[PDB]
Amino acid sequence: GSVHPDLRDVFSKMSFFDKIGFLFIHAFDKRNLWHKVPVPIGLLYLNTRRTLLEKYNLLAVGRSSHGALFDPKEFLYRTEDGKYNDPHNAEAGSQNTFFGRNMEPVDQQDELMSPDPFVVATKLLARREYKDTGKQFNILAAAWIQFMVHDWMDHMEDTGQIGITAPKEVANECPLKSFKFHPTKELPTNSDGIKIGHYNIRTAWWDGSAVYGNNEERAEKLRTYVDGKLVIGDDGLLLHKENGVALSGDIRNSWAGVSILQALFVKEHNAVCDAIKEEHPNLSDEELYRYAKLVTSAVIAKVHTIDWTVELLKTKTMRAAMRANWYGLLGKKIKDTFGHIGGPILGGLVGLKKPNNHGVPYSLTEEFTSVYRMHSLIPSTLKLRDPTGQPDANNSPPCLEDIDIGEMIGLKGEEQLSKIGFEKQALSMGYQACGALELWNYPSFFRNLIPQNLDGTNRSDRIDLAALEVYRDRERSVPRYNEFRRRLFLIPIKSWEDLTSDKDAIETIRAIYGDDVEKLDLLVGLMAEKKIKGFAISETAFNIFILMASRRLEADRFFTSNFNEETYTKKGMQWVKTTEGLRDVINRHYPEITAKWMKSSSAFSVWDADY
Ligand code: HEM
Ligand SMILES: CCCCCCCCCCO[C@@H]1O[C@H](CO)[C@@H](O[C@H]2O[C@H](CO)[C@@H](O)[C@H](O)[C@H]2O)[C@H](O)[C@H]1O
Ligand SMILES: [Ca+2]
Ligand SMILES: [Cl-]
Ligand SMILES: [Cl-]
Ligand SMILES: [Cl-]
Ligand SMILES: [Cl-]
Ligand code: NA
Ligand code: NA
Repeated sequence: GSVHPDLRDVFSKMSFFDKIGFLFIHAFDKRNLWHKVPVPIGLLYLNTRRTLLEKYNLLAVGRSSHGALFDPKEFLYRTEDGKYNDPHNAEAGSQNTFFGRNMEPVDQQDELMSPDPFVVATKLLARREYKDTGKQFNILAAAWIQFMVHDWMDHMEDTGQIGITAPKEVANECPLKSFKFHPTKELPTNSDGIKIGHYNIRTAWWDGSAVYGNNEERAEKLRTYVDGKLVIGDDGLLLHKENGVALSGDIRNSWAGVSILQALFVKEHNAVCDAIKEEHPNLSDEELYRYAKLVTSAVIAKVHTIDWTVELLKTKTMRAAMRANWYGLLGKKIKDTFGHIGGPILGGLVGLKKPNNHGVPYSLTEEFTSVYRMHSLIPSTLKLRDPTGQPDANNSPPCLEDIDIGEMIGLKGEEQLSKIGFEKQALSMGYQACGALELWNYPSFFRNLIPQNLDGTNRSDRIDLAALEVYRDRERSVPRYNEFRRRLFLIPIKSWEDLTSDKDAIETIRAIYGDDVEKLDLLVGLMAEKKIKGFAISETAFNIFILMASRRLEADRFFTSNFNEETYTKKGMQWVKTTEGLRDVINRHYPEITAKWMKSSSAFSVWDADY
């Protein structure tokens, strides 16, 4: 028996060339070796795994043929709703389009409540001893990833409501004894393959929509209509409407941490507007907006790719891998001087002569949503520090007060932030570790949370988010943990002890799920899975990232065929090329806290990290 019994069927159907790739990665996987080898072999492994996933784990939802026809040269900018990127598909990546899938759906209609979402939430997710990431990853990094989800994906809801009630066995430990919510909207695909789909009400393109808006009706509200600029308050914080809702791109179900990143990137955009106007004085407001949006959205993609992900996956192999996606294996020096050389590996995904969607129209997917459910990253309390205080017993800015992060959330949080200010919020977030993605680390304020409508206003029905998330994965027919692994050519668990060596986790899991490893929910598995050294996430989630993070760059005209001076302006392109991370953005606008307190290379590391 060479191949794992559960992957023999798919192996036997593979082409000769896919068989070779499978056997290569599987040789490492059977011995858990890919991340224990030197960088060059690790990269070969990752590229081989990626190619396999691109072939087997991109599934269209909704008819792929047709699509409105247009001239790409009449759309050399990022449209407000994300349309007109893909020359062969004007709708691809735009607002209100189907989520794709990475795997065939698994119907769970008869087990939507098995085991009970409140039991799962209470016994497995609810924060006990707080666990953080040490120096590796800070609260800016937790905020960053939510800021990105607001740039990426949100499921259209059904107008009706349903409700669930905590069973007597755990009701006493539940902050809410029941709650209502809207089911995920189901739309018929009218297609041969998958029959039911869900809509993404955000643009799937990496287009800065968290700052710019998800369509034209939204985007117009945020612009000054002078020099291409966006509105911002004199304190350097977002403006607010009279109902308390923030004036930015996507402000739904947010907190203060996201609000400061949005405000920071408003200033980034406006500073790009200044720089470009300087080189091209006769540009209109509209032209300046378009160029600055291209630059700023590219800056965001870049920061996420070669800074955030690099600190999230803190290994030599992943630094090399992520930099290779952006700059190419030939490296930054060659890329910057001589442009893109060779194919996707040597020159990188960015600056490819043509976009490549690998035969399947661009979309974000149901499973991409699932693996990005990282609410346990939010700490329980924020230690506020003094930007001009005397350095304490360490060389840290001194602590002024602990504040409960539940007070920093939603409309109330916008009010609290208006009293704290940017520098204090940012510095304090920089100097504190975020939470680890482990069992028993889901914040209690999420279990008693006020959700918001599309317009940012509060809903009167609070939710238990831990419980809801477990419900959403089942509701949307995402395979449960073990099958999820199988579909990605990963070795499934046979017993609980294959998942984790923590005895209490094993015992708690057994009492809820029995010994049926097929019943284990995805979210529970992703949090519980024993982690690769340096990895803040599970290997399982990482596999979706391998595929989809590449896809977000490779499928986009504006990171590929139109990643050039003609589309971005010369100054615009130079701005992207000379920005390497969030540090560079924070330094541009807030050089004094950066000089005084940012000691780490990356602004995503706890700011006194020694590297
Ligand atoms: C204060 C912090 C946060 C709040 C208040 C918040 C709130 C929410 C709410 C209300 C939902 C909708 C649940 C539903 O109706 O199904 C949601 C979904 C989600 N959140 Fe958060 N969240 C926070 C932080 C984060 C962070 C740090 C991440 C990191 C990746 C994240 C990722 C997601 C994802 C992936 C979804 C599912 C979205 C979808 O269905 O398309 N959130 N969040
Ligand atoms: C310089 C090097 C020269 C290169 C020569 C390469 C020749 C082989 C390339 C494709 O390999 C074949 O691909 C088929 C799939 O397209 C496989 O069918 C397999 O899978 C099919 C299902 O996909 C089943 O119908 C078949 O029974 C099953 O054998 C078949 O096994 C495999 O050998
Ligand atoms: Ca977007
Ligand atoms: Cl490099
Ligand atoms: Cl190449
Ligand atoms: Cl990613
Ligand atoms: Cl660059
Ligand atoms: Na194992
Ligand atoms: Na350095």
